[PDB]
Amino acid sequence: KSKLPKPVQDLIKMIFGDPIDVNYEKLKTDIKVVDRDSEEAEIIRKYVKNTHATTHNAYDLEVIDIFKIEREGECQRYKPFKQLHNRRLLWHGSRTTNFAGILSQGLRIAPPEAPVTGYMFGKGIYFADMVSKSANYCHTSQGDPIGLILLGEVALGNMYELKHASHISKLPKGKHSVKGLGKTTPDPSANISLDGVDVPLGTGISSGVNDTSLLYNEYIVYDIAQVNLKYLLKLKFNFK
Ligand SMILES: NC(=O)c1cccc2c(O)c(Cc3ccc(-c4nnn[nH]4)c(F)c3)oc12
Repeated sequence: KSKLPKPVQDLIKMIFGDPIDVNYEKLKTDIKVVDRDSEEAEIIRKYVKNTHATTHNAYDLEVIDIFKIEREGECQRYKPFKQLHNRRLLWHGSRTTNFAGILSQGLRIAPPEAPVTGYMFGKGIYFADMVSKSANYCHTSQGDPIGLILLGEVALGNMYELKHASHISKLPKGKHSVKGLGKTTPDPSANISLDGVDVPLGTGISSGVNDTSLLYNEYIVYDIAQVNLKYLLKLKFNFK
């Protein structure tokens, strides 16, 4: 019998399809249930509510559970970046079958042999500031409507801001990350701070950017150490 809280037990069952507690240990990740009544949960629910894109209208999202996560080794790996400016709490979606690998190994860059199709700024680690842009990568359906999504603190520093696909060979001098500029942005006036990290939970507005290939922002880092995975949400997709 498992000694984990029931929501964590259910998460492990979802991730692994060995005893529950043995599978938990394979993830090398501390997993804590976030209290529904907390400041953290209120912020995260608002981020989900406010940043669902008007063009992603096939479904709406219901948050079932929020977990706080701490990967083994993360404290030391992230330390060089924890003092960089412009650290932002951003979305990353993936198929459920990828999460055992993501939690144990962290987010990784696609290897040389994988196609570059789907990556407009080359192989890196990609995030959104609009929940639905990332939720689309969960590849849920009516028949299979529960997905998992991550929130990471991403150390962006000085962003190399681009509007059209470009597989850059190197970051320019002093730049730490790429930001793809979309036509729509969470309203920047509404940014708040959660534990020293910026949370862009404003409702979507026109960015006023013209001559861009993107409907919505995206953020890319090219060093796996620039990512501090912090929350994992279990989402219900309510298809319309
Ligand atoms: N994942 C996100 O939340 C996210 C947020 C913002 C922008 C993007 C963006 O362009 C991608 C790209 C992507 C995702 C998955 C695969 C894949 N291949 N095989 N299995 N999965 C891939 F080839 C490319 O992901 C994004």
